Amino acid sequence: SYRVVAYYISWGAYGRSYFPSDIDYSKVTHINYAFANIKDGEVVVGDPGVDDGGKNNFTALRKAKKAHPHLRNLISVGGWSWSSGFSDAAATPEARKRFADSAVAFIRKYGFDGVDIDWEYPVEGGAENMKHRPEDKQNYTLLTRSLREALDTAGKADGKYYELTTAVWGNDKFIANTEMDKVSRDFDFINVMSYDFNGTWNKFSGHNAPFVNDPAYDKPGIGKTFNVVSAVEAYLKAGVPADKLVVGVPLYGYSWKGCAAGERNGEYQDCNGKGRGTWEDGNLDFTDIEKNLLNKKGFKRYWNDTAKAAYLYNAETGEFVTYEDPQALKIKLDYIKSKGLGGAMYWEITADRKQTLVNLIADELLT
Repeated sequence: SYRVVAYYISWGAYGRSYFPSDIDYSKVTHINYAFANIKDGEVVVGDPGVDDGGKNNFTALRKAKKAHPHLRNLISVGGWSWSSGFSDAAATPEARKRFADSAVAFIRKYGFDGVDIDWEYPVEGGAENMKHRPEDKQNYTLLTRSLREALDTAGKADGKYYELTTAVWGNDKFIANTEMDKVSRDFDFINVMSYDFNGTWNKFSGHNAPFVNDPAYDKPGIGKTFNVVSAVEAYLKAGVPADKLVVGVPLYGYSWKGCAAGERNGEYQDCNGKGRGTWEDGNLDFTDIEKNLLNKKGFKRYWNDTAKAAYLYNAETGEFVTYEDPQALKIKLDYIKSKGLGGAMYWEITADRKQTLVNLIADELLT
């Protein structure tokens, strides 16, 4: 009944030394490969050093498909850094056909089973380099339609079914800026990025993925919809069918340093910038939290029983960590089942080497 959609990051094949051969494919239904880029209106190889050459991640994913007939591998196009080409690609029938034909050509040449559209984000939002136009709201629908038609035609030619999915913002601005009731019919499933609700863009601490609204969290401009249940309910109301709605989970955490304790052990407090990270300041792999911080080395675990979220606080350094604890993740997996949702998605599989969260998701949703 349930999907388990794991993002694999191409750059895992650098210093992380986590290759597709390292994935336990028994723990997933789908791998989304992050990412393909857009160049001159076409889907292109994101990183020739690790994708179709060099470390040859694509070869490794095709090997995995042969070893695991259940497995479906999708190419994720865009993401935070590489979304700047979508607005142009979507804007005219000619641009949409050029884009869609390039997506089909890509999955045929590299052995993928479909396309995940990670457009961050239509109309407004995204990276400093991001490009938008008001017409994105309707053009997201039209680009999706062009892709679905091209993939239908190619699948009939190829004797295969090709999937078409999307990653959608946890922020309900995305719903205001799209037609989820019109476009849902062309996506096999919709990966809700029900995380990144709080982070070091705020000078104060908070939870990356609180389950429900905590009214005790009353910092400027951060309202009552920045939580998993609000995001799920918003997409259902917008016309995403429950069975297509896949709930995103983070396998990373965010950290701040120099957070005041207040009377909440550092929670919702003013801080002094990013805390320690794994591969960059302020961003921790679950592996690192689990090995080095979780009730370890002056970091103490606390549980917010309103938000249903765990955090770590080091009173000596004022470092605050938001991360996905098994206690929170079990609540989310029960919620998926209760609401008849499409399963779970996670960013990203390299960040949990002991498969603590990976195994809980697989145990609860697969059988």
